[PDB]
Amino acid sequence: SMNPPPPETSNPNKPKRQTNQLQYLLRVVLKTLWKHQFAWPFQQPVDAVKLNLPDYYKIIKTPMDMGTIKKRLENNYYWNAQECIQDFNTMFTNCYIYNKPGDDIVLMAEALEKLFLQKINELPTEE
Ligand SMILES: Oc1ccc(-c2nc(-c3ccc(F)cc3)c(-c3ccncc3)[nH]2)cc1
Repeated sequence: SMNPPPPETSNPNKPKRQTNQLQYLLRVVLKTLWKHQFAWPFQQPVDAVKLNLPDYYKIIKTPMDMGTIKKRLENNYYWNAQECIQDFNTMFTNCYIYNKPGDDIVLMAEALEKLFLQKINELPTEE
């Protein structure tokens, strides 16, 4: 059926702060993942209509994607790094839930998650 609206990316009513971890998440983690050879399916919300997947949003009730995460970081939407990391993890998990293990799209997600985890391991300590 129809796509839902994309996740909220800006909220004037919620506090804002810049931290070294959040900057790293934007300038390193997001940047690197975005440029990855397998990033394309994950750079925008799943368009279930265009991809002909009418059951996608019947199955996935917490959608997330890197386009959304980019905007969230840009808009200082997150208060802490964990909130952003959760969004990434949600993105991967959604793919794994919706698709079969071994599907090309799943292997692509797994490769991106591997890179993600490497970058998260080098998350600077909160100064
Ligand atoms: O949580 C999820 C679930 C599914 C997908 C997804 N599947 C697909 C997809 C899977 C199989 C297929 F035949 C054609 C297209 C894509 C996709 C592929 C190429 N270009 C743009 C999008 N993305 C992405 C994230």
